Amino acid sequence: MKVYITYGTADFLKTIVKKHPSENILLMQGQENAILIHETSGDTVFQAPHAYEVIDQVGEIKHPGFAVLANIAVTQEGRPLFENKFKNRAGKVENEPGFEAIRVLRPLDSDTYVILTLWETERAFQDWQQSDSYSIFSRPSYVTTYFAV
Ligand code: HEM
Repeated sequence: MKVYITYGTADFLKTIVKKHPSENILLMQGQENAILIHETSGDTVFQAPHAYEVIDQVGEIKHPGFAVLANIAVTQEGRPLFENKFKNRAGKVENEPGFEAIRVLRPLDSDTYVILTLWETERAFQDWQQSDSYSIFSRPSYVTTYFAV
């Protein structure tokens, strides 16, 4: 129900994972830095996290091979319209082979919504992206990807 994200060197982020073994904290490696993703109903364990509310979810955050974040900046005025489109989402992605999980994350510390998808492999995501299933913006959207460590 909340998701906290933080960024930094994998070496630094690993210390947080090990400090909190009873929390489900997922570490993945990206090009610029590594990421921790912590889903919980409780409080953050990160210094100055990015905090999000979960507005749609399918699947468990476990040991995915690949993660993709669509980072979509939405104006304050556009938020109601943007969020309400998710009730109308096709609902196909969660049925594609190699899919593990999706979170649609409402940002509480910025304007940048995250559509987080977790996949068994990078190929599973590539197959989805090539398939049939798949102003209110403050700046252009961008995608970040991360791999299992
Ligand atoms: C290119 C990176 C993107 C990825 C990986 C991505 C991923 C997704 C996923 C997984 C869904 C759910 C599909 C389903 O329910 O079957 C979705 C739907 C949606 N996406 Fe994206 N998306 C991206 C870009 C964007 C951008 C730039 C926007 C800006 C508006 C956007 C707006 C939406 C909206 C409003 C929905 C709700 C369903 C719909 O109306 O199509 N997406 N997207």
